[PDB]
Amino acid sequence: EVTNVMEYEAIAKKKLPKMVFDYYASGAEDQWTLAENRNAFSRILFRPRILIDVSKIDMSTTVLGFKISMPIMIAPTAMQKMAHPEGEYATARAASAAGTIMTLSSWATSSVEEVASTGPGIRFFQLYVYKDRNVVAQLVRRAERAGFKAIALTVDTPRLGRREADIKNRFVLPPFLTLKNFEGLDLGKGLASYVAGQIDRTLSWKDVQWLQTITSLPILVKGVLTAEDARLAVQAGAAGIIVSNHGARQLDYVPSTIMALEEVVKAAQGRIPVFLDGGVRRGTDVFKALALGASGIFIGRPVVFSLAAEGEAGIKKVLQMLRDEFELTMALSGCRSLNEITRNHIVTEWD
Amino acid sequence: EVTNVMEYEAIAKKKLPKMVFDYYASGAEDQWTLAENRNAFSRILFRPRILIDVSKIDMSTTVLGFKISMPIMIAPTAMQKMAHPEGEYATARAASAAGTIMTLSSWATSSVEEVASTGPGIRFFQLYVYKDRNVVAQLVRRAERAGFKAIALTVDTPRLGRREADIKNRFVLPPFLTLKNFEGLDLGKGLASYVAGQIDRTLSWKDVQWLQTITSLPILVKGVLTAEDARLAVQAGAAGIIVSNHGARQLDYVPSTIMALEEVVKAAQGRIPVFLDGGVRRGTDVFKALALGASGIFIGRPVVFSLAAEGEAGIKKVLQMLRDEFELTMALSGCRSLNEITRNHIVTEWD
Amino acid sequence: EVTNVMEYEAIAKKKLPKMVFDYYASGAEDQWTLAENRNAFSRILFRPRILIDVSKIDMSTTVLGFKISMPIMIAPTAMQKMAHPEGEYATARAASAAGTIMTLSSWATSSVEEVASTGPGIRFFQLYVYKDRNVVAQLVRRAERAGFKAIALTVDTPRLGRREADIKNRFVLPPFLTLKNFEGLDLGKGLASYVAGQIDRTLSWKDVQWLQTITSLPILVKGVLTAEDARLAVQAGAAGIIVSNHGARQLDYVPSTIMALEEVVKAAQGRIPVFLDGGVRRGTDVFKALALGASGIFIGRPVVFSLAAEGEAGIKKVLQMLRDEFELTMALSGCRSLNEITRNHIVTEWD
Amino acid sequence: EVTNVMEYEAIAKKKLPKMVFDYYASGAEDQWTLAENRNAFSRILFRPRILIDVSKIDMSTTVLGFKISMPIMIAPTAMQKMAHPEGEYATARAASAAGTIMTLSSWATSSVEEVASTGPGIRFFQLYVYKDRNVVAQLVRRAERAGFKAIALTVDTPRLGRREADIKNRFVLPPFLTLKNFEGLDLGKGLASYVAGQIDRTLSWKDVQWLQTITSLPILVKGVLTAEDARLAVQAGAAGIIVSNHGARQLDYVPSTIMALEEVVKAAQGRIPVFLDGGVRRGTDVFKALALGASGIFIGRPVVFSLAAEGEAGIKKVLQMLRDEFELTMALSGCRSLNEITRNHIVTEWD
Ligand SMILES: Cc1cc2nc3c(=O)[nH]c(=O)nc-3n(C[C@H](O)[C@H](O)[C@H](O)COP(=O)(O)O)c2cc1C
Ligand SMILES: Cc1cc2nc3c(=O)[nH]c(=O)nc-3n(C[C@H](O)[C@H](O)[C@H](O)COP(=O)(O)O)c2cc1C
Ligand SMILES: Cc1cc2nc3c(=O)[nH]c(=O)nc-3n(C[C@H](O)[C@H](O)[C@H](O)COP(=O)(O)O)c2cc1C
Ligand SMILES: Cc1cc2nc3c(=O)[nH]c(=O)nc-3n(C[C@H](O)[C@H](O)[C@H](O)COP(=O)(O)O)c2cc1C
Repeated sequence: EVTNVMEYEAIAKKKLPKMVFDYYASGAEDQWTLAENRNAFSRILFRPRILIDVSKIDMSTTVLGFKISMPIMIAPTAMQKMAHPEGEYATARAASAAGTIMTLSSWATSSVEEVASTGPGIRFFQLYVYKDRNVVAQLVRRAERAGFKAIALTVDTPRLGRREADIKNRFVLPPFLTLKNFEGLDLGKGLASYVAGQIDRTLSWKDVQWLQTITSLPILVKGVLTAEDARLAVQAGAAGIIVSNHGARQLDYVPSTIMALEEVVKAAQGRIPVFLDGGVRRGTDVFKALALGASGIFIGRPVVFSLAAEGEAGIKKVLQMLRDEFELTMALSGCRSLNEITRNHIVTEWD
Repeated sequence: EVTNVMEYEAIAKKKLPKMVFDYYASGAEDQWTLAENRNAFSRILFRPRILIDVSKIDMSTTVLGFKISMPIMIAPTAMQKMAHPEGEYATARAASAAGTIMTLSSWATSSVEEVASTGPGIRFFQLYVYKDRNVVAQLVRRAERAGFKAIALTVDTPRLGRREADIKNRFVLPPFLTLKNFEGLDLGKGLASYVAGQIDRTLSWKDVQWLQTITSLPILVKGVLTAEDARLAVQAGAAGIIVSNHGARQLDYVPSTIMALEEVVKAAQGRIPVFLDGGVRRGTDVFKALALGASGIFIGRPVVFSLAAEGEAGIKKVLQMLRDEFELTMALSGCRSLNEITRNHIVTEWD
Repeated sequence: EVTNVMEYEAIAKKKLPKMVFDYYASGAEDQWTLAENRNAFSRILFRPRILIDVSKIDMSTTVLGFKISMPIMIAPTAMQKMAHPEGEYATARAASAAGTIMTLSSWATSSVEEVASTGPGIRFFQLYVYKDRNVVAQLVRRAERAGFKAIALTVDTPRLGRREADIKNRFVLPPFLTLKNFEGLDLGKGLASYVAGQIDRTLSWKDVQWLQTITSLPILVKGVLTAEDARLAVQAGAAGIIVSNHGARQLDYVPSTIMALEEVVKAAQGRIPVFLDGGVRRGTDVFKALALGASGIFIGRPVVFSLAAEGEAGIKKVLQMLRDEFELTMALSGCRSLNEITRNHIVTEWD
Repeated sequence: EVTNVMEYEAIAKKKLPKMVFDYYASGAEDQWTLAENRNAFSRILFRPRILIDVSKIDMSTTVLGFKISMPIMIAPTAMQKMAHPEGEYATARAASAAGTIMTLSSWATSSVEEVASTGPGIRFFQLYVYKDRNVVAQLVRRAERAGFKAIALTVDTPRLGRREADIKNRFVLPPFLTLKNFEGLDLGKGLASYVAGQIDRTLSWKDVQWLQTITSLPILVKGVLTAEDARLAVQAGAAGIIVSNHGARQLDYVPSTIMALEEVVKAAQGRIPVFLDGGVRRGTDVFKALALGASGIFIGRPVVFSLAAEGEAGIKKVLQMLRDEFELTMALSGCRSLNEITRNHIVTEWD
């Protein structure tokens, strides 16, 4: 009997082949930030208010115009068909059924349209401004046609972080899986090898402004841990900021997103929504993020680990667990809406 | 040979069935606060005064008018007949013999009158303002008739905390045990299932004020970790405040009651007594609580664990150990009365 | 090959019977302060000065008028003949040979005169102001006749701390050992049982002043962790203060003597010398104590553990190791005398 | 597959004889500072700037006039032929090929000229001002003739630190190895025993000034952890300061060089370059050192451990790994030159 979200990592570690579990579970180098992404939540306590009528909890929120059932969303991860045959189809169905947003990786094993064919649902598309700006365009288009509503642009990955497990595992994408967003596209004449060499080391904020010249979809600038870049993201025309450290997969010894969050929220000055991912496993984590000023969180690994465990039902139970846990956190904190989740409902180390 | 209170948990873990030990030992979720309830005592040091005549130690105190032999009382816990055949009878006899107060859970396996039939003793009755306000009335009445002197109203449990062991253990109350306070009552036509669905998610402070319209017994508002609600408890007409985090069984990542205590004591402004429970195992813990300004502490789990171990004699030895340990702490601190236990006799992390 | 002092504890644990090792090694309750006595040294760093001629290191000091070869002395411990047949004879010979002071416990297995018969040496006598003030007198006399030069009066032990190992081990003094300072004395008509019941719970500072009416020997008030009592010790007529926590054997959760030291040194205002014991195993510990303002340290357990290990040679090597280690600490810190050991040569957590 | 620098320690521990691994791996006493040299890097986080064109990273720097490919250099270590037959030859070839500086120990198993015969390369010579000032002269000369460009004078070793493993291992230099810098020199009529007795306990800053009377080569004063001595090093005529704690091999409980670094950099006031060694294993460590104001770092043990592992190729891969890791740290921090590595790119505990 699985009772918390973290237990799916343990199950996925048993069930998956080492190189796949590692590929997902990996953080950069000595995985300090990966641990810190979890540990830092445990250095924030609650300051609950009691004896408040919490019989009607509303955790529903609006994200870039779209109403969703909870401030708990799915972050993009690569190649989900290594975890489970359905892969991103199951994620889409689960995310649609949960009434929340799913971000799809450009490195997904299922295309935007494949995911869209599972049924209606609000979905964002994770991108890099790759070197081949025509390929970036095609992807964007492909996403717009598939009914995707925003672009989570990765901005902390001019180069890939050193996840040493992969080198030690000789990590190769399995035989019958492809990066389906790049299939059928004009690449200018191995696809994983292609996209890896396509990650652009030269990106500036002008390239974020450029991304806005090829799509009218709101741009979530994804991977901002500093108030300095939080400011620049607003000025660059970002629809929102995801305080992400790429699941601690890029630069290690970068702060946890929870430490980083409040600096970014304040720097954004309410001009745009500030989301978080990295180390959210508990409903208490969701709350803490929101009390620090986040507009909602994404989960990455729990989706792939639970997908690996129980398929769609695994992702269903992760969203449901986080939901129930978060509703209970709200109840036991005295919060009947997300607006009622205030800074005074928590205390951090760094107060 | 058992020499400290904590050793009864180890013995109870060996002796009990997993689901019963867990049921009692459980904290909410990743049991962070459960650990913190103990660990936080170890981040408070003593500042003992020496060469004071400590041959006559008086630890006797008065709690809501009633003289007791020590500021160490028994907190309410559910269904003690899972731990040991005698259950709450043994707790009552032990608490009477120790000359201290016992709080009985509404979820006890023995009724208020059953407990009262063991002999004379000062006893409080733990309650929820359940949805069926008529049932709450009957319980209150039943307690008053049984010679119970106060109501510890639980106020941090509009919904039950997620103690995952129970879900993983498929926790069912054993065959011949019942919640005896609810037996013989008009329930308006499984009792554990009933009372679980009776925990009221809608309670406000008006319902605390309502509890005072059906009993003249002093109301200990139980589960206040904030100065904000400490203030509201005074204004609501509480006879006292128990700084409790429900043995870390409700919201996890709530502060330890020892961190929380001093904020609550100060907020109460001496208008009412402020008690503590959660993580008291040592006489040094009792002292530390008292030096932070508590009027006395309750112990929960040590009672059920020692009951599980050695029956009544186990609870006898827990009270006696805590007593002797606390008398010695007082001696070695230079404190010959509870009034002589001052803030300057300790130092915390947070000074 | 034994290379540090701590290694003698490991050897003594192997070699001794459990109840004897425990008796010595025991701290009070959950042995928090016992650990802290060591750990706290590791939260003080050095601020060494380099390129200073350290070819001539003088660690010689004067303690209550007596010149000694180093600020590293032997603290009193009970019944050393449980550790090794020679017991306190070996300690005396070792302490004489090292040119340092040895404090003898009133609970020693060898009398003051027995110890004195090993040869010349500077020695202090540890006392309690026991209930039978005539017995205290006789002991004092006995010490003066044996050529003992000061009284280390224990002042943190109105009652014995709860060292649980002893209760769990059913700790009895071996058959042919006695408390030899009490042998041949008028006890007013088991000796361990006697002296245990003689520890006086009523002592005030007036009884310290009383001790000064029966001896002209300087009184080291032993067991002061507070500036408040450091002040009172000066006013009471103490020749010095030993910042001791009874090897963490009395009140647990009392601060380490190293945290406590600087508060006591400052409170004493240079009027009297302030010594330390508790958790000194390294020459770096000796330095740190001295830089915090101590006039010298005592070691307790290392003496009995090394005695248990290698007899007199064990205590010889402990003193020699601490010495060499301390000379090297002095060299590598830039300190050629104890006067040159300054506060700026260290940094603590609490600066 | 080796993926980080630390993994070479594990391999060297397997491969080497205990006394050799220990000899190298040893820190002083309880190896607190040795751990701290690593651990302290993990208490400094990054504050990366994103979306900066990092396609052209320049980590090239100038050290005492000499252009080198990176701010990552080789610290001197003794007797490298115990690790691997080639020993310091392999280090020289690797350091030449990496386009960085190698410091050679006076206690090397290969002479300055032997090392110089591997091919061209920028190299410093580590010295003690030994008691026999004529021997120091000869060494200096020997280094100048071998094309060595600076003297790293050790200044934290008036006496050797107590590395207990060596005493426990009965550490002897193997049969056919010698301290080749002392071979062929006029010693005034065992060489390891000789040089050990030659370490001068009397050195002052006047002896640093004296070293400058026998060579015009720039003097790196090596082993300064204090602003006080950082100041004195400038005044003494040092070409630079290496904030080193002798790989935590001298005084234990000395601060990590990373804690110490910023105090020394500020005290030097930009008058001379301030380098660091001790606990650099990651490119992130290199960055952190540089952001604290270091002009470049040296690595000691990784060279001998990787030499022990894979010979020259091992040292090649350590330099290459640190390089690649450091280039990536620079990329992911937004730093395209070492000048662009600023204090604001990190945050420590002690800010
Ligand atoms: C296998 C894998 C691949 C990922 N790929 C990307 C990526 O290409 N771009 C990106 O911005 N983030 C990427 N992420 C980061 C996630 O989008 C998300 O920030 C992270 O998983 C959240 O942390 P969590 O795993 O603790 O929930 C990836 C994460 C994983 C586990
Ligand atoms: C099995 C069990 C059931 C409990 N049930 C309740 C309850 O219904 N209401 C309540 O306010 N507290 C409840 N508590 C909390 C205790 O009253 C008390 O606050 C706690 O046990 C004190 O912490 P300790 O166990 O560390 O002594 C329960 C505790 C246990 C162990
Ligand atoms: C077996 C034993 C008995 C002791 N008895 C006494 C005592 O009767 N009075 C006293 O003041 N201190 C007593 N002490 C404390 C020591 O004098 C000394 O303060 C302590 O051993 C120093 O700490 P260390 O063991 O870490 O060196 C005793 C210590 C031990 C280990
Ligand atoms: C075996 C060995 C011998 C060393 N000998 C010396 C020495 O004679 N003089 C000196 O200044 N530093 C000496 N060091 C310190 C190194 O030069 C350097 O400061 C240290 O290795 C850097 O730390 P790291 O090992 O973590 O890289 C020695 C280090 C080792 C491992």
